[PDB]
Amino acid sequence: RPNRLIVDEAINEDNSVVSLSQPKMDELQLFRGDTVLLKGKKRREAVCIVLSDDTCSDEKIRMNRVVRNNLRVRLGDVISIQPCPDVKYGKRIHVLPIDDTVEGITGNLFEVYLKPYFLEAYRPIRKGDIFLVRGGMRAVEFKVVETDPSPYCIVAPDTVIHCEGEPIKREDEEESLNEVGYDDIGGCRKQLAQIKEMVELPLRHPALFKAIGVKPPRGILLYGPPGTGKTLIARAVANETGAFFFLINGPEIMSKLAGESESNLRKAFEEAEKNAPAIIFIDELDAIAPKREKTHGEVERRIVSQLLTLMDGLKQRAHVIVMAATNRPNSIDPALRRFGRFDREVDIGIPDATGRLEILQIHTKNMKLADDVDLEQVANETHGHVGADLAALCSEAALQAIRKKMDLIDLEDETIDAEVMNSLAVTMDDFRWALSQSNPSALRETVVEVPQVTWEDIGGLEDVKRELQELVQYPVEHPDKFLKFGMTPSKGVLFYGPPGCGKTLLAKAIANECQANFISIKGPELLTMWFGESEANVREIFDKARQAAPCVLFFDELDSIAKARVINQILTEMDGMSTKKNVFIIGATNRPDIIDPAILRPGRLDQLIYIPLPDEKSRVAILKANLRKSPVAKDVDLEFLAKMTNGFSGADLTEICQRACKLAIRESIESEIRRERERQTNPSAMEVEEDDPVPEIRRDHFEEAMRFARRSVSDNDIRKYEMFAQTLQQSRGFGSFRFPS
Amino acid sequence: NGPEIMSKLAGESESNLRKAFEEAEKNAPAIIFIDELDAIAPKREKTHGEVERRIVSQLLTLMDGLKQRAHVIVMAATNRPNSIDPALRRFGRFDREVDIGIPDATGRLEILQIHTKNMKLADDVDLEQVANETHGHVGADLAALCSEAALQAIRKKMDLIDLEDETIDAEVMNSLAVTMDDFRWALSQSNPSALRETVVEVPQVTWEDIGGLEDVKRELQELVQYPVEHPDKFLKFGMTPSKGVLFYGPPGCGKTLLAKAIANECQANFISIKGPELLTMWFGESEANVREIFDKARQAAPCVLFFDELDSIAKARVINQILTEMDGMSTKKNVFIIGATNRPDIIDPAILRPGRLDQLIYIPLPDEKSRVAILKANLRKSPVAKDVDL
Amino acid sequence: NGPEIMSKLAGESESNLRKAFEEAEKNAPAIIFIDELDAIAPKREKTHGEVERRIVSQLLTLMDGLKQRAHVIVMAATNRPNSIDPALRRFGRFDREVDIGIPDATGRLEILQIHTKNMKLADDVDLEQVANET
Repeated sequence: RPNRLIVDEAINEDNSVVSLSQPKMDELQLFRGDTVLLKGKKRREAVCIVLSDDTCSDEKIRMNRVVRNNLRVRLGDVISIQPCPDVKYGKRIHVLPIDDTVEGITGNLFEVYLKPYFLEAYRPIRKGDIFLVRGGMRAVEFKVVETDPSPYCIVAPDTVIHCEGEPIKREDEEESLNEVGYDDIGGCRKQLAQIKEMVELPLRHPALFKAIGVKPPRGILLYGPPGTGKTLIARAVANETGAFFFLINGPEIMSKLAGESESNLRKAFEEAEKNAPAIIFIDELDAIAPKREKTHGEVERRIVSQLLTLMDGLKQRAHVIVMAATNRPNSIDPALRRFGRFDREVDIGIPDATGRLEILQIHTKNMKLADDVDLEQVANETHGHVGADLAALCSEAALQAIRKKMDLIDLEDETIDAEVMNSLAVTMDDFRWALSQSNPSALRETVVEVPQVTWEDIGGLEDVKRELQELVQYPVEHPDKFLKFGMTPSKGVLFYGPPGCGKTLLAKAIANECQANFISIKGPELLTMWFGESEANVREIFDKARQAAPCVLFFDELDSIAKARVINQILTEMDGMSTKKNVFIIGATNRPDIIDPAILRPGRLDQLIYIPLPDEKSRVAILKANLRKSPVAKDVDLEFLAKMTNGFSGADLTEICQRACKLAIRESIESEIRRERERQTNPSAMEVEEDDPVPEIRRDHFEEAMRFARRSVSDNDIRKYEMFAQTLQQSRGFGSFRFPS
Repeated sequence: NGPEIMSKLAGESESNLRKAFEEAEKNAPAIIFIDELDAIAPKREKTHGEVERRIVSQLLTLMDGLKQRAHVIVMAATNRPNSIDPALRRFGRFDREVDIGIPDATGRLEILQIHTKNMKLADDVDLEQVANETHGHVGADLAALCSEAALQAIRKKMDLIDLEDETIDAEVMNSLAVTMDDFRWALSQSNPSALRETVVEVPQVTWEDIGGLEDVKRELQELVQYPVEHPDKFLKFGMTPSKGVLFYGPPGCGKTLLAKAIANECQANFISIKGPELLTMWFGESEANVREIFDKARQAAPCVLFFDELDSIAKARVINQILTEMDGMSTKKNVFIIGATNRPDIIDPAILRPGRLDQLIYIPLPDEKSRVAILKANLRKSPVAKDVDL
Repeated sequence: NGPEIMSKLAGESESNLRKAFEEAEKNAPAIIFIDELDAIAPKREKTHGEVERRIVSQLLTLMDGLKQRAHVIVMAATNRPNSIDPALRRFGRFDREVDIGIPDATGRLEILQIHTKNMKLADDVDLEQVANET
């Protein structure tokens, strides 16, 4: 579609002028004296007269700076140009000096800055246009805020003046830059795409959506842990299109008196239908509508009923949707989770590591940075922070970088010199100081992301890998062929084996191969439910996984609650879970005989995969996996470590590499305690050649650390699990028969 | 409306209810409907303030102040009929009670036939296919399912319906029809169903799903078929019927698949509560929470409520409540209680006392002419080569 | 003061808090101090009436309605930081938290050096002796 063109630099000084190309004249049919609208970023536009020149390229417009800034476009971004035949003369655009280069002149300046500048051009000026006028070494920009014609105006010199107000400072610009775009959000990208598909496609097209018969959503809960900018995503979804925003703050409508708060909610809902198809956002919905237990007085119940009535009294013709944001979607009064009021529900949870990059890219935008700083390094580090925690992290790093310069920035420096204000950049160890020493993270809860441990982290075990492929890979990667002959899929296996053979490290591997989501609740997170008698508190971790349907929720030592229940609730939700969703439940254990036989009943956990001790071609993979970080000398052999440690568990040779690491750190601090202990310390023959005694683990560090190796599992327990494998059937019967001819 | 008369101020809501009742006698023999009655009349535990009790008393007075000459009836709709203030479940106020429960599979067809009325459909779409699929949705869930299928069909065409197409061309507005895999996408990948509770419908497993066992079949005919299909001949010589047997046998010999078969033959209704749904009552000490599943079955009187591994609550109670309602249940209703177990010796001997569970039918392992029927039953879906012998 | 704004009548205490916050922006970049915050904002269990919840919501709104251009910070002081309504421990309202705990022995010296400033002392008195003691 020949509408959008790239923008490059210009030479000319004339203003409200856009450059079109001369080889393409007959498609547009507009001559020189026609007014046009120019589409810019973040849904803000400007108007111009055209210039037809040859100095522009074929797809590139040469335009001046102030309308490049009113469209908010920079080098590479692509803008649109369109004709607008509604050009007309107007009365009293409201100019206002928004610059500090007025130099304290007041009164009528408009006889030398306005009237000779606008004429003999038919200058089109839109509301919010930021054109400047320079006169007498005074570059004052006149941003109009009140235009009686619509949308733009042509200034007449016969227009009477109205300029009694006072020129103001940069705050009116600061309440217009927070008409934010999609770029100001990270860490919730897939959910932003989902909520965009839920909201904007009704909002941008309200005609064919009602004409087809698809229902617009009437309520979207933005639930999730606090501080991740749940209101910022509502302002983003609003201001990216022609949507009106309205922010019903939570406790602000509870701060009012009795009876008047219902009038506040009625005014808030009436101002939605006053404006366009709009969007109202009610943050902290639990403060005005908690669960019915925490409703002591009657005024909260009256306000909750008023909100329910105002929600149900909506129209399909109103085209206004409502959003809210709590922490956990069981913490709302469940009367308003019914149909027609709040049906859809999206989880802007905690961001993952790759989503944690851009959320501090947007916070380190306006700061000077060093070279040693690596945002990927702090990305894979701090796995458990939220976006406001990262803002506090950046703020504390800035304070640490200021604090390390206060030895020469003294208090006697009253008028502060601007040398530090353009020559200070935060470096890497300041980030490490602000991250490790300070900022306790505000996060404990479950996490949902794909894992990253590949299949070559535990090599071998090809039978277990092939079985897990047939049980997890195929009902996701090939859903149609399962309905060819209609075999219903299974719903999860039960791993069992000795402690520390890579049970969890294998259960994450199929999630990493399928690119499926993965939660992980453990034993201690399990039995704290029934130590506190929260037996009916697994429904939320089940439908958390159902919210991210390609998932594998992984229990861990689920026989630990059989130390004598919550098995009965974990079973009734396993049966209540439908099978079309591909969520699988793989649990692991260490004593598979103490487990409840009802959970091994066919229908909920059928297969019993036995993870043995790691074999020869696997222990070379585990030693090649734990040695990813630490450098190893090339003469250090690991294949010789394979056929020397036969019956060692996987959790045991992860210790002997931590033992050889600990021994090499002992040799390094041993060297650094005698390097500075120089007697007859001559300043001559300086340390331009460093010692560097142990830049990697040597062979004798391994040969000394190997002498403290110890097998954790005995021979009596591997013999116990083999006896459990034969207590299990594994074709306990005939075998090797054939069919008659 | 329910919360709309609770959104008003104090005292004026009683005037709203008085205006609402007076406008009934203003017009013809009429019908007033009060949705979400629990919001204005919850159980007496959840009445903290006094204004709710005044409104509840006002509703009770306006209900009892009706006339037989007024010819106006009142309706209300809650979720569960124990969640109302039981003062207004008395006589003269709310006597009758009907259960518009979750629809079955054959009732699920027309409820999306009415939702796909104004849409263009393809040929690969089969409403019977989505009918026997999604057994646990409600009608608003199916409206959301149809809406999400329409959104999926729009979303698969946005590669050529671009944002630069400002004035939208009407070509898609008369040439787009949702097809089968869009319904499968909206059903399987999305729409978590808003339903867990019990279900009431006739089953569909016939008698040839477990062939043979003719002695057990003949006994179940004499114990279930005859007090329904021939109620008058039982009063000829006046033998009182029994009230249910106790199946017992090895795990997985088609106990439940047999207990559904007599329900399918009698065309009687069938609920099914299981072991884990049983012992979660007394893990939470909800021992007096079986009255509702008994009179749920009494609401659908030709029914066979089927327990399953009812010795699982004998892992050490709710047996005492399940017994006192079994004795309290009248015998003119033909509701039978057939329970199954795997360890019939650990069971409580009070439940085998003659009067509540008398017969003890022993389901053995399936014999020769039955295993051919089970392999001819599990192979209904998947195609099998003709040279494969069963 | 904490209980002083709870000693007022209903409705007028919110006007007291609004006056207190408005007098901050009346003056310079300032600092308001609310001692005994649990008396006006306890945990949600110990909120029987509705007036405490209205006052807590008023404080939350006045806290969130601040500006980066106002340059006024707020301080509070309770005994244990679980004894406050955890709605106001969120981000943007009360993020940082410092522990002025019990002083140690070497910190116990100067805290009675400032109390024995205006008294005549003998020679046998040893403040280090009462420092490592008590």
